[PDB]
Amino acid sequence: EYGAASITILEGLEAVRKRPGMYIGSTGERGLHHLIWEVVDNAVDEAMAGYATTVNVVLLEDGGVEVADDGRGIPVATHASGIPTVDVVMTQLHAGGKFDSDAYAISGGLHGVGVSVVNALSTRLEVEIKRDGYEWSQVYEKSEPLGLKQGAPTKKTGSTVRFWADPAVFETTEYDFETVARRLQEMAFLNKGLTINLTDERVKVKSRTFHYPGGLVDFVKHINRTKNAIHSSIVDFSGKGTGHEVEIAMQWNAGYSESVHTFANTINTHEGGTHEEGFRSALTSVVNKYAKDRKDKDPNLTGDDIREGLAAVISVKVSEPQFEGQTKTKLGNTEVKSFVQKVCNEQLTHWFEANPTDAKVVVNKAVSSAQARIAARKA
Amino acid sequence: YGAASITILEGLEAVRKRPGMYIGSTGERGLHHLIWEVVDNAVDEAMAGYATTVNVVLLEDGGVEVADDGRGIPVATHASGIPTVDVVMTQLHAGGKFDSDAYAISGGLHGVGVSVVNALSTRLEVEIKRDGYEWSQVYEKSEPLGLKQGAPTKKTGSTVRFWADPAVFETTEYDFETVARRLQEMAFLNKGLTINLTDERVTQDERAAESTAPHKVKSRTFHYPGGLVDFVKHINRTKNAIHSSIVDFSGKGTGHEVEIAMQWNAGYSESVHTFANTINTHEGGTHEEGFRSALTSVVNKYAKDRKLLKDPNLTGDDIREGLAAVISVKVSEPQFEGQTKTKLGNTEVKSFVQKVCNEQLTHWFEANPTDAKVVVNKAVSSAQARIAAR
Ligand SMILES: Nc1ncnc2c1ncn2[C@@H]1O[C@H](COP(=O)(O)OP(=O)(O)NP(=O)(O)O)[C@@H](O)[C@H]1O
Ligand SMILES: Nc1ncnc2c1ncn2[C@@H]1O[C@H](COP(=O)(O)OP(=O)(O)NP(=O)(O)O)[C@@H](O)[C@H]1O
Ligand SMILES: [Mg+2]
Ligand SMILES: [Mg+2]
Repeated sequence: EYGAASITILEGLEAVRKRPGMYIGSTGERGLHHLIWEVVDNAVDEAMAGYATTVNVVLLEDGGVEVADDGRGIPVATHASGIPTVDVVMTQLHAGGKFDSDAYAISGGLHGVGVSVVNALSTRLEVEIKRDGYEWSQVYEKSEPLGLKQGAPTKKTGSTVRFWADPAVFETTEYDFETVARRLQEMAFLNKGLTINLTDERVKVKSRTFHYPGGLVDFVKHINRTKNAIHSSIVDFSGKGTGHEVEIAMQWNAGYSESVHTFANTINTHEGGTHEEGFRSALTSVVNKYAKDRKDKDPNLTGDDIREGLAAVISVKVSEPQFEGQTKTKLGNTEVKSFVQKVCNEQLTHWFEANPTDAKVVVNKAVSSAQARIAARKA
Repeated sequence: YGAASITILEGLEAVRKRPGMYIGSTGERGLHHLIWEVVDNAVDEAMAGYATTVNVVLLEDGGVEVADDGRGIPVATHASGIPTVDVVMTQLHAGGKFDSDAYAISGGLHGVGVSVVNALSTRLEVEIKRDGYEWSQVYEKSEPLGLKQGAPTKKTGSTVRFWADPAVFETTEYDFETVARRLQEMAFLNKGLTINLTDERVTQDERAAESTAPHKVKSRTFHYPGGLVDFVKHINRTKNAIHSSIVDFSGKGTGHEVEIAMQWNAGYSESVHTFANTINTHEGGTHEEGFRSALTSVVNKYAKDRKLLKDPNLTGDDIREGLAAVISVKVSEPQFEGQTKTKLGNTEVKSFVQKVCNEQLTHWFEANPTDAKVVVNKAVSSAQARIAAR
């Protein structure tokens, strides 16, 4: 019979180990790599806040991942739930300091689930925290804490998370260096002044330094390095509104491909959302309202043909975000659709006028790319 | 910053704080997700073979009635010392889908579904028929208002009535057509299942006879014995048929079942619909990727054998061109990207779907050379059309 005894309540991390796909999105390489993002995105939130200026990540030999920061560190002192804050953050879901714009103003994190999930789907988790004028060591064996130990009193501040992914959870436990390198480089572009270092101590040692003072501009310079830029200038505009900011940097390449990267609080919203679509709505209307004003191909230009051969970065800095899942693939802030739309619309028009040479080259590009579609459609 | 700067959200409080995590967005999708998490549950009872009918009413006031003739949400006092209805409704990771006992194949697996609805609903009323009684329990701003044992009954089932909190959603008007298409697929995926949809807001389902005629309410009845085959007909109802014989094949194994129905149209758009335990895995997944790669490989070695190519390269993205296909898996232990269950991640399912498609597709292509050659030729023209772009 189906009744009272059939229904069961899972105790937090039990839910993560049972259904990892809800928090990690998959048990495959994508989900494996997601444990690094939870830990690094957390460290980078401290740099978004400004308390950290350096984040070092290590792909350890054994299988571990070491992520350090010169931030404030994970609160150590006794939490209101009894157990010290470190343990709360590491073992309990919806236990975070990103539920308000107090501790962290603009942050990638928001659910209070990230590093707790890492702790769940990890065999071991070690944390080093230099805070409250002292160093701290706490070890998590199979998610369970071994006890909080206090070390040497240091003036320096920050946290160092280390984690060994559970192979019983994950098919592959070996990370991809280029996947890590790529993502960390983006976080460096999206956070001017920040330095990310990645070393691969796997069996000489592979290491990268990621510091881009040119921010989003160097990001496009990077995307259009291999593939010839059609124009010299790089559109670089930044709008700021009520609990949301937006920096947009873009340039068109001589290729026939879309290279439009979208971010929200550094976090890679690679399914876009209401910041991508807000940028898309403005870019389609601006280029069309410029093409119509200048010079013709009677139907309207598609966004997909306007964006064909475009390297574009859309980075939004929102106070109260609305992310798709723990994965954070899509942005849902309805308000941010119209916020990016307006900033994008006024500033895009302002670039077109100011740069008539580049404008002519990119609109002719949108026309020739559109004419090619109708031409192919005829077959 | 410190210990005081850390808060712990108590289940439903977290859903209300971060709705997107669970429902995706507080826009159309998320509002519609609410109805899905409630209907998904009824379909689970239908999949378990207890419920034969799901009724979903979109009420004038904005609420949603969801009635089923399943077993009914457990009413008896739970181990936690509270009615099991209460647990199911007010607690996350609380459910009967963690093991395969109560439900063999079910969309639900996280135990978050119907509790999220309650969290994002200003009112959720519940009527359960089980244990020889009609049980009622009202949830006002998530909080239960008392379980009532009413009229005796031999009849069984659940009736969930929620009211999405306008404080959460950008808009609260549900789109009937969004609802009709989603409930429709559920009836294609489940052969013996009948889903009734009725919109109490809309009134449409000589002129003198039309006035005197009783006042109808907008209604649809979804029952499809033709299953996936009648689903492939539905997709190609507005697309010209290139081959008559609809592809229909099954595949049962270790901890999964796979049903494929596919037919090619004159179109240039890929209409490949994938489902894991009736859930719309519209962001693809292992089953789709397993099918894609098997379909690429089958078509290629057929074209190589028949000398229909043998000479360049036949990508899957040009084989699926103008393909109406439905990939429905019944996985005992499913994997999903988040509460929205957008992508099916079961690695073993990929290889399983690959081999089932590999053997049965070849079997179909060999059995029907009249239909087979016309498909390969459509992939031939729609390959030159690809290279035309270059
Ligand atoms: N490296 C760190 N330095 C300082 N504070 C940290 C660090 N890592 C985690 N925290 C704190 O611990 C909390 C919990 O982390 P986490 O579990 O990732 O949830 P979250 O960051 O609030 N949101 P989310 O990332 O969406 O799950 C955070 O809110 C931070 O306040
Ligand atoms: N209409 C119903 N009839 C009988 N039992 C139900 C019904 N709806 C929900 N339940 C029970 O309540 C439990 C919890 O529901 P729910 O919150 O939607 O999570 P879930 O069904 O386990 N799955 P999920 O959608 O992944 O969160 C289910 O597992 C069922 O056992
Ligand atoms: Mg985080
Ligand atoms: Mg469910």
